[PDB]
Order: sequence, then structure tokens, then C-alpha cells
Amino acid sequence: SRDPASDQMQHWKEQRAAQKADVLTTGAGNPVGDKLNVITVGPRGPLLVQDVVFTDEMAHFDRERIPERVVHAKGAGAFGYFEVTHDITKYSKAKVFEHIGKKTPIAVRFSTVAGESGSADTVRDPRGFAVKFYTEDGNWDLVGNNTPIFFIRDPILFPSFIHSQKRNPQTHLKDPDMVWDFWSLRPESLHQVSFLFSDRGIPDGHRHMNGYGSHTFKLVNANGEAVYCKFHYKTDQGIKNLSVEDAARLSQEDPDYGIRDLFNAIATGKYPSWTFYIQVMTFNQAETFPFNPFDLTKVWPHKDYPLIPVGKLVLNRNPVNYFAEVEQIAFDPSNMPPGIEASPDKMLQGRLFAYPDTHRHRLGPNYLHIPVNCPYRARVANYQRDGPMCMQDNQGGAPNYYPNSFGAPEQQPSALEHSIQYSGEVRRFNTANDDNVTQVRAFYVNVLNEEQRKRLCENIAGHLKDAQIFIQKKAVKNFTEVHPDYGSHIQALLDKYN
Amino acid sequence: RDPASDQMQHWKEQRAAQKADVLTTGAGNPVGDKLNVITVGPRGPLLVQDVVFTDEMAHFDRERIPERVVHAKGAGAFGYFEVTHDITKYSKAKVFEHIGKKTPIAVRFSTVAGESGSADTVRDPRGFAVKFYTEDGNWDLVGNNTPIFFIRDPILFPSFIHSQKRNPQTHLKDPDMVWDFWSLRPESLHQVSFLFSDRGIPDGHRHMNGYGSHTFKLVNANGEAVYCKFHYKTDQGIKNLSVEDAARLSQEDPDYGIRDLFNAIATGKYPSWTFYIQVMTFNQAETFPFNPFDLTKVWPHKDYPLIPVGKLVLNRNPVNYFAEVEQIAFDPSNMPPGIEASPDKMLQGRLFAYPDTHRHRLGPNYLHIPVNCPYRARVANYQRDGPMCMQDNQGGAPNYYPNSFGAPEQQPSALEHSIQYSGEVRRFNTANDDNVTQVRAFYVNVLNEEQRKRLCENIAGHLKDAQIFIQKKAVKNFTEVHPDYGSHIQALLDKYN
Amino acid sequence: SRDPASDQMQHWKEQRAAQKADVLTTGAGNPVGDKLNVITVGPRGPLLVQDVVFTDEMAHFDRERIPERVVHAKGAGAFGYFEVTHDITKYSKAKVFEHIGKKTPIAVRFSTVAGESGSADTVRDPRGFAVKFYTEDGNWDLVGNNTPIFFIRDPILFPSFIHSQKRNPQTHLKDPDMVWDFWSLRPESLHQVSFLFSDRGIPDGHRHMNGYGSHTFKLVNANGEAVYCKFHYKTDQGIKNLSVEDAARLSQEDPDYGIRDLFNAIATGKYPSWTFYIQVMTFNQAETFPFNPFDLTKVWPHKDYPLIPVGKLVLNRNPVNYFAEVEQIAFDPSNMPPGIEASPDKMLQGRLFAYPDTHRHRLGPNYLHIPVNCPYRARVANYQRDGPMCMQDNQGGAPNYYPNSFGAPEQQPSALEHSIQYSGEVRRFNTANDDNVTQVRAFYVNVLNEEQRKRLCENIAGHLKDAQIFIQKKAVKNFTEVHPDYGSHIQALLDKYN
Amino acid sequence: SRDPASDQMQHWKEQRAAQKADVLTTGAGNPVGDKLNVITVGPRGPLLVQDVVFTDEMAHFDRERIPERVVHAKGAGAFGYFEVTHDITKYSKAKVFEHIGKKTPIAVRFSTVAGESGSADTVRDPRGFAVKFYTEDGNWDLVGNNTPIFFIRDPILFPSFIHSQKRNPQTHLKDPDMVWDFWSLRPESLHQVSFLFSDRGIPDGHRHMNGYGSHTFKLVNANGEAVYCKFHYKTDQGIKNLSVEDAARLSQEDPDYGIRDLFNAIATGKYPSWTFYIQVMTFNQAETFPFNPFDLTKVWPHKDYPLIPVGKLVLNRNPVNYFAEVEQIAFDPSNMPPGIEASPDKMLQGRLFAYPDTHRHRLGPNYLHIPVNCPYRARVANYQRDGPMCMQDNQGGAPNYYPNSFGAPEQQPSALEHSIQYSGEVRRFNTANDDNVTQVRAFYVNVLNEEQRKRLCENIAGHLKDAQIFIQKKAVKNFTEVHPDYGSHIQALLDKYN
Ligand code: HEM
Repeated sequence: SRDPASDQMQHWKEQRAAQKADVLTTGAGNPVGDKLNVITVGPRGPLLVQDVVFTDEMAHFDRERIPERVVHAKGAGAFGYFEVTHDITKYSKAKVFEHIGKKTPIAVRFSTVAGESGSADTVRDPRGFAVKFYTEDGNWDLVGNNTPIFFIRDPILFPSFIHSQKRNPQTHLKDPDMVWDFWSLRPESLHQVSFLFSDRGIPDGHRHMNGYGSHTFKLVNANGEAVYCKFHYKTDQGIKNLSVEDAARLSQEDPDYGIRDLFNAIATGKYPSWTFYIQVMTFNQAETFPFNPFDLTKVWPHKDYPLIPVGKLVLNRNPVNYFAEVEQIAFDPSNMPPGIEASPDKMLQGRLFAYPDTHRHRLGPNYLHIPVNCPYRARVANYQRDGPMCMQDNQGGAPNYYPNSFGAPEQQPSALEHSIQYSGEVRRFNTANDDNVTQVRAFYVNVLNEEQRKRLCENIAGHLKDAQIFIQKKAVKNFTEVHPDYGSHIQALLDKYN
Repeated sequence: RDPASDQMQHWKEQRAAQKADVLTTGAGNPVGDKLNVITVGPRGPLLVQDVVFTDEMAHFDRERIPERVVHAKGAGAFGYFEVTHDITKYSKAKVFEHIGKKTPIAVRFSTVAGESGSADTVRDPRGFAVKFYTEDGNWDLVGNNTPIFFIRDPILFPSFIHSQKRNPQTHLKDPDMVWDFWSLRPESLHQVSFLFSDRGIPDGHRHMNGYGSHTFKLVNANGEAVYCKFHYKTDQGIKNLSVEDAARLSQEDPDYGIRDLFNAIATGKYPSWTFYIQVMTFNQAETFPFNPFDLTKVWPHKDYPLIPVGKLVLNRNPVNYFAEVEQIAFDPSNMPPGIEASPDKMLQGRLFAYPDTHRHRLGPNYLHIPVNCPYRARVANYQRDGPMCMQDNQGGAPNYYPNSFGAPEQQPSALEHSIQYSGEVRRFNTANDDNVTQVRAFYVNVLNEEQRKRLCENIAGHLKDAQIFIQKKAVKNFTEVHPDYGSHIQALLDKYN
Repeated sequence: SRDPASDQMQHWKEQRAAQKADVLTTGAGNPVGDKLNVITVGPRGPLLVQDVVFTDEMAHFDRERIPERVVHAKGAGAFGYFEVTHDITKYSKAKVFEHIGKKTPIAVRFSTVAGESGSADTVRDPRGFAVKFYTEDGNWDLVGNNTPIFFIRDPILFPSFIHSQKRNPQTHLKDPDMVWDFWSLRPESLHQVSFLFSDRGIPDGHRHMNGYGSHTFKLVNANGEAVYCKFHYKTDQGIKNLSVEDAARLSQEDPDYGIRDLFNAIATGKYPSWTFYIQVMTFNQAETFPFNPFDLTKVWPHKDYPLIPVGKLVLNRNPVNYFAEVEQIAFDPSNMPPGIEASPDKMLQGRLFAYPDTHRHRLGPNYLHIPVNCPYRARVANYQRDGPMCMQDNQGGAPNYYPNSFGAPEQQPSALEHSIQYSGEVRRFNTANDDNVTQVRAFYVNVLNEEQRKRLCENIAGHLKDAQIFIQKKAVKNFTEVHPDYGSHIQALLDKYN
Repeated sequence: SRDPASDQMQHWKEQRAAQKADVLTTGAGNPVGDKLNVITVGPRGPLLVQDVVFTDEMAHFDRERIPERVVHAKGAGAFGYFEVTHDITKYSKAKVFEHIGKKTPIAVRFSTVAGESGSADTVRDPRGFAVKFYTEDGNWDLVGNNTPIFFIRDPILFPSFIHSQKRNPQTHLKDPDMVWDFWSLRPESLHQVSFLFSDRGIPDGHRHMNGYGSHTFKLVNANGEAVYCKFHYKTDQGIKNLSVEDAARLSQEDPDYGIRDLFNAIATGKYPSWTFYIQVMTFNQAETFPFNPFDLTKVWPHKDYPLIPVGKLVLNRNPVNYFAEVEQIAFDPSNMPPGIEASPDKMLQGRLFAYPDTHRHRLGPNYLHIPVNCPYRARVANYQRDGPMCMQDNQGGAPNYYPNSFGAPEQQPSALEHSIQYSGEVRRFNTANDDNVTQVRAFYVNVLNEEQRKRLCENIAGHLKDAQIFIQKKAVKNFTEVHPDYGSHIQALLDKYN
């Protein structure tokens, strides 16, 4: 009768109408005589401990909630597949791109950074775009965003950035004062601030936005030659955005606009698609780059590094159970198959450690046993062993020590990583005084036109109006360093707001 | 502007003289640098010897604790309780022992279905939980903004919460589930009528009443027991908001209640609530037309007049929201001598439910958290080692009872009241009970024409998205309540469809 | 060769000699190229975060320890089956006894009460005998002991008893001072103390001891008539015991004597067997019992309540992985199928609440999805849809609320429990003087002969010699109340020891 | 009266005879009326959920156990102080060594590696010697052992070594087969094996053994000049050991021999003492060392690197609660104050990451709020925020992001580390074919005499007799590579044993 997002239970009943309803069992499978009333001493007496069904149900209900992700809590998920359309075997030996036509199952989670589990979808926020590839050589987690860059470039400032973006520790209120204080004290965030406050900041659903790995990745081919690559997945449905008033109205109407849109589009046969590209940079070009090639704030221009098509991402399956397949899913950037490796990108290096720790915290030590996280296209044969909530044979009676003389699993020499000589001094290097203005200026002048610049300035001024006077002055100084037109228009809008 | 916006300026001015403290790690080792990571060369990989980076990242990775399964979105405050009248005849508890006895309190305001990132101004019953720090230990009065509840049997609470919350597959709200449960359980008609009225969306936490909603037993020094209700009525006046204003406030600031409470407390506008009771004797409990322990039944003020007890004043904001509001736990089983529980099935179920979820959400030793500590009581027992054992594990005291070495001893005075019951211990079907007359009286007498019209409009607006047969069942229940109720609701639904 | 326990890895290698050694993978299935050395900059340089395999394996190593059971930590497990031999369908309608010859899979765990995971098997301690039945009506957990009785009779004293049996809170040393202080202050433990310090207190392996449910259970047949029953499983291998010197010597030589003995006996075709009996008591007989029929410190004499054979317990399978099948197993006495229910036995009522709580703490909220704990002979269907490490499909998109109009699982009236009318007053009743002497006197006089009495007195005196003078005097007073011969022999031995 | 280890409770009662016994309260401080009987309807009725005190007590008892340490589970603890006796300010700028006479509180935990919680003290095992210093610059954890060296030299093999030392995954029994298989496949463990099977392998209590940091630590003085140092704490009570028969007898009598000995010695005014030494090595000597100066299997001879006294360790206080002060204590080697830093020792680098992870696992994310782990001699201010069991004010309303313009805590420039130029290709370097024989040979010939070598061979043969033939042959080949006398004596003893 209605759209698929509301007829879920009617569809379930139609699907399971011929068969009889299952009997009501306890946790241990004991059938339940009654589940409407509790055992009491007469009509008006106290409760009995002997109500094992009540105790079981109440205890399980008391433990429903697991810790939410520290970032990207609110999200929507889907399942699909990946198809290779062109040969990039000259760059990487990974089995994902081994030949043309090789389908590969994938899982995708869309999310917002600062939004909590009960927040609205249509808000001004960078969007999370996490893709998991189920491959015969284990799982590969491409955890990207809807933006090629990020706010900061050094890992130790990520918790401070998240704290500044989140609620005030005392009042529990979202605070543009902290937001703009951090943004002005770290001027490298100007590029991402411009990207977020442009019209692309509030996309019209998850099907109308691009995805970027944002990191330079290392591709090793069969000969051992290594190149540096970027990852872009571009939507085939077209880029579409929403206005501020429309975003606020959608937020007040339905906070789950993105989830509902994705669910309906998938259930109506309107499968969203993304085209997979790469940008390959050689070692020589990495040495001769005008900036740091591994800088998270920098992009690679399309003129010197043209996009090369690789494959296509199609999402064609809604999650059966949201908690089972979306809430419990974990993306580990360290999960990289042979042929793809990490670069000296400091942010990526920090992410290599950050994610498994929080996954063990919020999902348990054995979270890789969860079906959505399992590499079911492979076998996990190693010397890892006993853990909390270990529902596996625990690899049976196999030896749990290595090396051994009893035919236990053995390492494969071909999986050894690429080696690069690194010369220098092991110390902390100050990098806040780097170049932060030229790419932002190029984006503002060349990429943006008059109306988009006006909208960007209006959005920045509207968000910054609630900050303190000196914070606004510092932000204005940064914007003026970017461009005098930027700074002057922002100052004028702020002055009329005051 | 508001003090909440000027929080950091206030914090800076609070020192105004002291230089910034040194930056230490978790173990107190001073930090040489906290802006850059240790790398080999300008463009090299990270090194594991960055102990400060590993510590900060690991602590950041574990910042989130599980949210409460219900009443997740909350606002808290601290204050005190003052006794204004003598009710020592009914109860011997030291909270009401004498007039003028100040007593520290802590309260939390919350919404039932609202998750952590949700808007305050939403049509939802409001949580009003009060904790009393008393020399006889802590007392948790976990009330609501309504004198009643939707259901009356404990085993249906998880089903009700599931129906109120997201769809398991689509993760979307389902009025289909909400109204299916409401129509299949007609006892929720009274609370539904209360919620879909003007009082459903209050204008801040300072403009709503609080109700324990349960019949409690008061035992005096002689052992004579009575049944009592608890009402705390706002002295600031009852204030409500329209649906358009509620939606606009939700779109503007989801934390309107938190901000309003914070500003009112910080501006010297301390909210107050007047404490009352409704005492019922044993015989009147036998002569009550309905079940006196029914959660869907109130006691009319004509036969059970309100009698003032004290006043609740909130005059302090939380210093740290996570430390004093997120980590606070309210256990209804925490009852001092002189107050006990009744055979109210819902209360009996809560007595077991709350400590379990507190041990899950905060940890086995959650009573060692400062906000949950009974710092007016000298705790001494035989409970021992647990995860994050905190204070002293009670030292070298014997950990078994009884013993011959002067370990803590039970005192006979704290013995509970003894009442005899007769009957067969079995499950009793109590869904066919009376559910109509109190709702009918509230609709006809308490409300007027415009309030009934608004109530019907709100119910129709919420119910229009349900399926046809669910709407028909709900309409039949409303017609059973009153033909005019049912007919107006059905007309509005037909216009909506 | 040697015992099969020592040849485990040789057997494993012989079994897996016809198959290629598995490749070494990470947690996510990524193949490992070098698991012998860490990534270092140069030969003598610092470690780099890039060792994703090192971090993952070390993190899993850091979390392999789950909390040990608060009691019965040291354990040995086995798997087998239960065969019905006779007809008891007149007493209970449970499908576990429905027909003759109906095989039923079982799992058992043998344990000591006060022993930790690192302690010796051959010590003086009541032995745990927990049996799990996998039945089409869900799992049934018969959690018995090697003694028909217990130390106490009121559940609020169980933590105090365990504390007195365990280490001193300050010195972390065993304290017979606290042991005998609690024993003397609780005279009801005299029967259990006599049983424990008799010859059968130190059994020679788990195959040479009996098992007792120790509780009166309610059996409901198809007509609704309810009787009270006991459960006895008697070893077919014979009752064999060990001396104090031999027990100490075996403890010194090998702390895992029981585990090794059970493993070798099962692996050598020496399947241990236990014969299953019941002791049925009617409502009128319970009303006319000389003592409390529900008292945990009282037995039912075989003359008035003859044992009726039911079936046989055979163990014929060793655990494949000890942690997976013995450490992670959980026995819930509340897991009772229809036809068997609990009695007003206060200890049993307390256990009904105690066990699931500690299981959720020790394993986790979803511990029933662990394969050893799954009711794989039952089709579980309920409305519990959440949990840390949700491992099945979370029952898909089925409605999570009850009642409903969409064909969700429904309760069946046939599982409704038995109802009795209990008259009285709801209050605490002091029950410390329920004739704690007559059964102990009867046992000591009739069951034990002169040499066994002498050995029992020697054992009690040897254990009590380290207590204080007043504690010894109180214990001697209790033993004299039991019998003057008991008291005089114990006091003479104590005076010789002091 | 007996010794304090048994008169604990009597002394506790004597200390509190002149005060009324405290009332019995619940967890929330509500007084308890009756903690001896449960509330039941009538004399013989079912239990009722109204027993809030019973539910609280049972629930807290059900969660009494925390996960045991993956290694060094069985332990004994004590508290004392550290006194500086000489001037080492030229090597390090640490305030712990700042000047002479500076008393400093310390905490010490003694433990066995493979021993589990319920295991005997007198067992052949390397002994743990962990020292925590409470200083004004935070806590310093010197986590050493009773041996200057270790079994292996590469971090990734530590879990395999622990698995080989611990119980069989299937039979849950100890396996000398696994032990000697790992030992023979890793010949670098020969030095440590000789040390462990020498006479000092089973010390007579914790007061009669030395302690070694075993790692080369780097000391930075005020000028930034860095040196490499070792740490030795040598007992002033004398080195005393026990025979195999005596160790077995002590194990069968009392498994807590070490704990009891330490407790009695401290309570009787017999304070044990250890003298603090260092071995300083310069950069040039490290470059010219015949072996790897950072190798965990190599020592520094006293002729070239003489010991230089620093201070004294005195333990003069028993714990007042074993769980509160010994079980909950956590030692983090990364907790190093300014003036002391780590070296490129791979094992130390691995420990720096390993320890905090397992501490957060087994004690909770906020385990530094536990009083024994708190740095109460230093003031703590940082941007770490909300966690489970936040047992402090959570630093109030201070800003939770850095940098900021509101006077939040600031980094101290003088605490910056020492930078050393490091060159070489970032890759895994094999460390198995290194030199593993000459130091063991020197120890065997010079340090050991005839009877000591005979005892060492007897002990090794007694342990190795139960291994397989090929494992024994490989071990014999390793011992022959060490010395022909070693190999021939071991093989002759093995042939006599078989
Ligand atoms: C069988 C019936 C009920 C059950 C099983 C139940 C269960 C729960 C649970 C599990 C929590 C979470 C506590 C926490 O996470 O800290 C909670 C909180 C709460 N409940 Fe209930 N509840 C029931 C009925 C009621 C009733 C009748 C009222 C009011 C009259 C009520 C008012 C509240 C409030 C205000 C909170 C907020 C606690 C806080 O702010 O920390 N609930 N309840």
C-alpha cells in the first residue's frame, strides 16, 4: 500500500503467512507457557523469583545497548557487489583487480561524523563512506569520506578536533565557540572548511555524493615496483544538494531521511552506482611534488594525475537486521590484502592503530567472528586463540605456538611487504607552518563561481556569528589570508549579523 | 548572551590569575610535545614509541559507555529538600523526621523514547528521577511527568519499549508498531489520552509535575503501615507548547530543555516543586472500586486529599555532565527504613530490573561513583572484590557472616513490615480489567471543548500513518471510551486519508 | 608410547599429514608473509606502527583471559549421551523420558568448589557434577554435586560460606580459622562436614564418584498431578577413594590428575557410566515428613523412598577444544523443560536467579549463542533482539514486540506451570534449628564402622588443629552434640595435636 | 599466639575492640535488618523478589572475579620506599635520582610467569620483580625479572612462547613436548634455559633473589647527552635456593609459601632490602660492542661495565587488602619520567604497546584512577575525558580540546625526548641466525663449577625426559653446540631415564 520503508511488517507477514507461527521459547529453547502475566501470590501479591521467563526477558532487555561509535554513530548500511571493468594489474597484484568481470561482494556504511545515534540526517557535516570488500585473500576495508581531504594533518589532534566538534563537557551543548576556536587555531582546516560550507556540504541523500579514500595508498605489482595511488568512487546518479531551509525542514520532519531514501531506492529496484577510479603517482613525481604528496589537506590535480577507471560499485541489498549488519559492522583500514599497502601518510598510520582498539572496546575481543565482519571467502588459520564470547571451534586441537614441527599453519613468503629506505632523524617534526592557502585559493577562484561563493560566505557567516569577537577576528584573518574577497565578504556579513 | 555559551569565558575568568598547568599523561609524566607525532625523518612512518599518542588514542577510543536502554537523553541538576510539615505519623524515615531538615538531592530529567542525539521538544512522557542523600543511605524516587503508565504488567515493558523504538530492520520509527501495541493493549488508553493532550509537550523541565505513580508503603515507629502516593507539583506554573512551536524548537535547538534548565539555574531563577502525599489506609485498599495497586489508576483528590510534606529546590548545575548526569544511577530498590514497596507488579519488576542494567551500563562497582555514593551513610557490609574496586575493599575486615571478630552486624530495627496474603501462586490474567471509566471521567470533566478538539487532532495526526485495520481497532477503543471521542477521531482520520 | 593425553599433537599431525599446511592469515584473513621478525627501521632501529600483524596478534594475546567462575573454577569436561531404560511417564511428561531407548546428547563438567584454575585435583573438597541435556524442548541443566546434601540451607549465606572457604582478604592465604569459625557458627553443616571428611571426601578420579541433584524437584505428568523427586546418578565403575598421603603425593606429582584420568579413560574406550535414578515423594508424604522435605541438609531414606531406575549416562567424547567446550559452558538450573519444575527449596530458588547473572558477567549477554550452550535440538523464537556480539541473524525482520498481528511467535498453554495454594505470612523466617543432629547421628552410627569413624576423626582433627582454641571448643561442642564418642575422639586427637 | 599470617583476624579484632561494630548496610547505605534468612511466603513457600538485600549480595558475589593476568597471575605484593645513596645526576636528570637522601614511595609485586592463580609458589619458573616508583614527575614502572636475560629476542614470538609454556589447548595439561619443541626450534633460549635450570631457578622466597630490568635503558642528563644503562637490584639478604625435593615438599604442603614468607618477614620487622645499581654504556661502546647491545639474550660483563651503586629498596609495609593493592595494580613500562627513555630494544618497544592494552582489558579503561595506580605525588592535567567508571571530577569544566585560548593545560618544552639519527631500510630483519652460544659457554665454564653443572644437567634431563625422541635429539644438538660436556652429560642422563 505504502512505500517499502513502512510496509516492512506487512511484507514479513505476507512472506510468512502460509507457515504456522513458531512456538515461544526462552533463551535456552524452553517453551513459554504464558508471556502476558507474571506469577504472583494470589490476585494482589508480591512477585515470585520463580518467574524465570520474566527474569530472562528483563535481563536481556537491560543489556540491549552496546557502546556507540565515538565518531560516525548515526548511519545507514547496504550490501552489493564490485565489478572490475578495466585492467589495472600493472599497478597492483591484488586479487580484487586480477581480471575483468570478477564480481566481489561488498558492504557499505554511510554516516555523519558529529551526529549521534538520535540525530537528523540532513545536517551540515562531512559524510562517511566506508566500503568493505570480501575477497579470497581476506577482507579489505576502504574507509573513506565524501571529501578528498580532511580538517587536520597530524594524528594527535584528531581527539581534540572531535571534542571541539562535539558537545560542551559541562553544558552538554553543541558549541560553535569551540568549533571556531579550534578551526582558527589550526588554519590548515581552511580547505575542508570551504568544502563543507560550500553547497556540497549537505547532500540530498547518500546516493548523490562521491566517495574518497583521501589517503595516498601504495600499489605493489608482481615485479615489486611500487606506486602511490588515490581512490575515488564517483556517483553515477548525479550530484544533488539541498538548501539550508530545506535541510532544516527535512530535519524537523524526518531525522532518518537518508536511511529511508536509501532503503526505498534499493527496495524499488533503483540500485545506486559508483564508478571506481584511481590516481597513480610514481616515486619520482612524489619527490618532485610541490607539496607533501602524503598530506591529507592536499589533493592531486586532474591535469597531471588523470583519473583511470577501475570498476563499479552497485548496492542492491538492504540489511536484513539493522543491528546485526550495520551496528555490528567494523571497518579496519589495516585490513589490506597483498598488493595494497599503506604510505607514510601520518593520519593513515594513526588510523592503522586506532580502529581495532575501539572495535575490541565496543564489539568485543572476538568481533571478527560476527558474520558481517567474517572473511567468509577465506579461512582464518593462525595461532590466535581463546577469547571472550568465542563461538568457534577455536581451531580445534591445533598447536597454539609458532614455530612448530607438527604441520601447523605456515607463513607465505609472497606476502612480504615493500621496503623503502628511510633516512633522517627519529623525532617530532613541527608541520603547522606548512603551505595551507594555495589550493584553497585555487578552489575558491577557479572551481567556484559568484553565486556559490556568495552561498559559501553566507553559510560560514551564519555558523560563525555565534562565536566570540576575537575568535571571529582570527577566522576572518585566516579567510583574508585565503583571499581578500573571502575575508571582506565574511566580515561584512558578520558586521550586519552583529 | 546565555551563560551556557559563555561557559569557557566563565571558566577562564574563574582563574584569571593562575598560569596553565603542565600537560601530563595518564600516569602523570609531563608531555614534551602534543602537536606532532614521532616519525623517522620528515616523511617517514610512525614509531610505536609515541606513548603519548598511543595513550590519548586509546582513551579516546573508549570514551563512549552504553546509553540507557530508556531515558537516554537527559538533563541533570543538584539541590536540596526541605521539610515543611510533620508527617511522622505515616512514616518513621529520617527524611521527614523533623521540620527544617535540609537534605541534598540530585534530579535527572529525560524523555522515554528519545535517544542521545534527539530533540527535547517531542511528544513523549518525561522522566523525573530524584535521588535523596540521607543518613539512612540513598533514596531514589524515580517518577514520571504522568501519574499513570501505559501498561500494568511488568513482562510487557520490553515489548512496549520495542514498539515505541525503531523498526528492527529499517531502523525507522513505526506508528504502525506503536498503534498496533496500543490497540492490542487497551489499558494504555488513559496514558495515551494524557500524552496526546496539551501537557504532552511541556515548555521546559521547570513547567511540569512529577509523580511516583506507584503506591508506596509508609511504616511508622509502631509498625502500622499505610499506602501512599507521591506528587511533586511545580511552583513555576504549568506551561505547554503547540505542535508547530515544538517542531520549530526541535529544528532550531534539540537541547532546549537542557539549555533552559542551565540558564534558569545560573541566573538565580531556581525552580521549585512542592512535595505532597496521598495516604490510603489498609481498609480503603480493600474497599477501592478498582485495584489500588494498578499503575493505570489514580486516586481522586476528593477521597484522598493532598497533604504537603516538603519542597524541592534546584540551585546547582552539574560541574561535568558525564560525571554527574550520565554516570548517575537511580535504583527504586534503594528505600530507607520507613518506606517500603507495595504489591504493585510494575514496581516489583523495577526493583529487579534497575540494578541489573546499572551493573551492565556502568560496572559492578557503580555505587563507588561519587554521584552515586551515599556520602551521608557509613557503608559497612561483606560485599567484596569487583571490577574497578575503588575505595578500600573494606580493608582487612572479615568477609563472611556470621563471625566472632566484631564485623558489621545487622540491626533488628530495619525489619520490614509483615503482611499476610492468601491465594494460589500462579499467573493471573489481568488484561480484561476496568480500563474505561477513569479515562471517560478525565475526558468529559477534566477537559473542555478546545482541549478535546486538540487531543483528537493530535491523536489523528499521529495515527493517520498506521494501517487501516489498526486505525479501526484504535477507533473502536476510543469509541468504547466515548462515542464522541471515537466519532471525532474517525472523522479526522477520514479527512486525513 | 605414552598416554593419549601426551600424544595429542602427534595424533593431530598424523591426522593432518595428508593435507597441505594452511597459510598463515591475520584476523581478517589477510595472508601473513613473515611472523618471525618485527618491522624495524634499519637493523638497530625503533619499531614501527606498520606491523599490523604484530599489533593484532599481541592485542588478541592481551585479551584471552575471561573471568574464572566464582566457584568451581577448576574443571574437566566430556560429552556423551543419555539413554532411557525404564518407564517413568507416570511421574513426568518431559520428552526426555517420553520413550524407552530414546538417546539424548549430554555434556558434563566435573569440578571442585574451592579450587582455583591452577590448583590440584586431589584435594579434600566437594566435587561438582553438572550435566546438560540437549532436548527438543530446549536444554536441561542438572547441576549436581558428589554429595546428596550441602553445608547450609538458606541462600543468603552462600557468599559468606564461599568467602570463608576461600582466601583471607588481606593475607591471600587459606584460613582454617575462618573455615571452622563459619562451620561452628552454622551447626547445620555438620552432616556435610561428616560426609566431606569421611573416606569419600577425596575420590579417585571423576569416574569413581556418584552425583546428586541434592534438590527436591517437581515432576508434572500430563494430568497435572505433581510429585516431588530426587535425582541420583550412581557410578557403574565402583566407588574408589584415595588416602591423605596418596592424595598429597598425587597433588605434588600432577595437579591435573582428574583431567588426565578422564581424558585417558575416554580415549582408551573405557567409557564411564552412571545409572540414573529418582526418589519420588507425594504431597501427603511431604506434608507428613519428620523434617522439612525441602531442606538441603536432609536426605530421604531408601527404605521409605526406594530408588527407581530411569536411565544411563555414558561419556564417550573428549572436548575438541577445552576453552571452547569446557571453559565457555554454562549450566543454568532455571533451564527446566516442561514436566520438570522447581520446588520451594530456598537454595534452588536462589540458584535460579544467581546462575544467569554470573553467566552474563563471565561470558556475556549473548552467551546462549555459544555452540556448547546452544539448544541445537530446539528452534528458538522469542522477542529478544539485541546484545553485545549478536551472532545469529537476530531473527531477521520479525516483530520485536508482543502481542502483535503479524504472525510473530506465539506462546503455547501446554507449558503452563503447576499452581499450589501457599498460606502464611510474607516475612523472613529463622530456620537455624531444624533438627540438625538426628540424620548425622544416624549416618555416623549405622553407615560408618569403627575404622571409618577413626579415619573421619583423624581427618577432622588434622584440619581443625590450626584453628583457635575457642573455635576448636565450639566445634568440639557441636561434635559432642552429634555424639559423645565423636566429641571425645575429636577432642583427644586435638589435645594430642596441640 | 601464632604468626601474623594466621593471627590476621585476631589482630584485626583486637585493633577494634574499643569501638561499636558498624551497622550492616546495603550497597546504597540502607541498613539491613536480617541478613540470615530470605523473605518467603509462609514457612515453606517460594522466594519473592522483595529481597533487595539478597539480590544485591548475590549479584555482587556473581561478579567478584576479574580476568587474571595473561602472565604472572600468581603474585605477592608489598609497599616501601626508595632512598638515594650516591650521585648519578651526570647520567640522568630524573627527579628520582635528583639528589641524595630523597625518599620515594614504591610498590613491588613478585610473581611467577607460567603459574596460574591457584598454583604453588615453589616451582621452577622465572620470577617476576615489578617495581613502581611514585615520583613528582608521575609514576615510573621498572618491570623486571629475576634473570638478566630472556628466552627470546623478538616481540612477535612472546605469545607463542607463553602458549608453549602453558597448558595444551585440547587436553588442558602441561606439555614438556611443546615446551622443548619451542626451546629447540629457538636456540637463542639456551642462555635463559641454563639460568633457569641452574640452582637459582627455584629461589627460597622473594627475599632471596635479585632483580634485573634486563633492558638497556637510555639516560638523558640536563645537557641532552644520552647514555645506555642497565638496572640491577641485588638482595642484601643473600642468595638462597632450594633443592628439587624440598621445592616439591613445600609445594605439596603450602602453595603460598612465598606470600606467607614475605608477609611474616615484613610483619616481624625483618624488612627485606635490595641495593640499586646501574651499568652505563656510551654510544661508542654500543657501536663497538661484539654483540648487539640491545639484545635481550646478552648481558654486559662486569669487567668492562662495572656496577655503580645508586640507591636502596626497602619493603616495610604489607598490603591491607590483597585485591585492592596487589590484584588491581598495573605496571606500565611506558610510564617513564623525563631523564629515562627507551632504547631500540625490540622487546621493550613491544612491551610499551602490549602492557596498557591488557591493563585496559583486565581493569577497565580508567584503571589509572585506582588508588594503587594513581600518581598521588604528581598533579595530573590533560585532555583525556569521559570513560567507563569515571571515578574523578572528569577535570570539571575545563576545555577538552587542544590547542585553545582559555588557559587549559599546556605542554612543557623541557620534557622533549632525545633525537638519534637512524638510517636503514624499513623492513623485517631476521634475528635467528645471530650469536647465541659464546655467552652461554662462558657462563657454563667459568661461573658454574662441577657440582653445579651436574645439578643443571640432572634438572634439564629430568624435565626433558618426557619429550619426544626427535625433540630430545634437537635439544641435545643445541646443548652439544654449547659444549660437548653439556651435550654428552645430558644425553647420558636421557639414555638412563629412557
Ligand atoms: C516493569 C516496569 C519498568 C521497567 C522494567 C523499567 C526499566 C528501566 C530501565 C532498564 C531503566 C534504565 C536505567 C538506567 O539505564 O540507568 C529505566 C529508567 C527510568 N525509568 Fe523505568 N522501567 C519501568 C517502569 C517505569 C515507571 C513505572 C516509571 C515512572 C513512574 C519509570 C521511570 C523511569 C525513569 C525516570 C528512568 C530514568 C532513570 C535515569 O534518569 O537514570 N520507569 N527504567
